[PDB]
Amino acid sequence: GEAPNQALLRILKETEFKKIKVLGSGAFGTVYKGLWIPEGEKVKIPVAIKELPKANKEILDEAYVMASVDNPHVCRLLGICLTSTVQLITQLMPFGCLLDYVREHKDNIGSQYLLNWCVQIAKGMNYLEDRRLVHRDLAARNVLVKTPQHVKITDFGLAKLLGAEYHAEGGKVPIKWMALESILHRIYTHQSDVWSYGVTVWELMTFGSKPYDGIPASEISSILEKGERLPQPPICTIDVYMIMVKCWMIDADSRPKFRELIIEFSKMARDPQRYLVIQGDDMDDVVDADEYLIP
Ligand SMILES: *CCC(=O)Nc1ccc(OC)c(Nc2cc(-c3[nH]c(CCCO)nc3-c3ccc(F)cc3)ccn2)c1
Repeated sequence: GEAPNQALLRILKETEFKKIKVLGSGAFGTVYKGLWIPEGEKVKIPVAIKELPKANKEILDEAYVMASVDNPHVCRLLGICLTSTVQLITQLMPFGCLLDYVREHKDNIGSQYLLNWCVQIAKGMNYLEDRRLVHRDLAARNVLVKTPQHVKITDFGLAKLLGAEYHAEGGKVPIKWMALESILHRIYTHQSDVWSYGVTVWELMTFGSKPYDGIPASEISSILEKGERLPQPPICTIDVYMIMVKCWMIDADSRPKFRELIIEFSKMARDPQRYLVIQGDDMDDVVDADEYLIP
């Protein structure tokens, strides 16, 4: 009913990290790659730096959330830099986001990886529920790939923190990943995130397809109320597709809880091809951020 948030917000000097290349702009703003070298700490840490005015209130809300999480399947904030622009520094995920990764390696992704990814995404999502945190923007584009065997959830710009059912007021929302009760009444729950988890899994099983492609977002409310959902992907058995359909039920409380999605996909992961049918199944002192722990 209280629980003080004793997370540490580290302030990083601009002379500590060396930007190396621009990763790309769009949606938000500039995202860099670089190395972060703490002064006299004999380490070099590959990092990603974000920036884009008084939008600083929005970027600092994301820094508040990113610094308040600690889970192997959720990207944590390493620190911020308060130079002429406000920078967000996090661990570099070298293989990009999962959406672009699954699109580029279509013909070389096995069932074991697809099922392992859903287990890990469900693990990070169940952790966010333990922190009473509603992501509100779960998608394949917001899942980054550290290694092909290790993914993490990112982008907390819309993440809201509950206590002991959030009502939104802002503008741009991703309609095609949102639960029905969020499109109509702007209600967001941990079960609202489960709906987005189902759409996220559907993205992976279709190897990067766009949900409701060619359908205007204004008609999504009409379609889902009539009982229509996303189609069964070709590679998915009815066992896998039944789980997707369960996350899209009207009653918010049937959508499996994230702890149950961990279990179901775990058991499918120990026999992957029974449930997915796929055709043909100075770099010296560099430390990964996951092995750099500060008290
Ligand atoms: C699919 C979009 C994408 O992010 N692609 C991508 C291409 C190349 C990369 O490195 C080789 C990475 N690594 C990475 C990215 C991010 C990051 N991505 C975004 C855009 C959201 C996509 O919808 N925002 C960030 C970011 C950066 C710094 C922060 F403090 C917080 C968030 C982070 C880490 N590694 C990705």
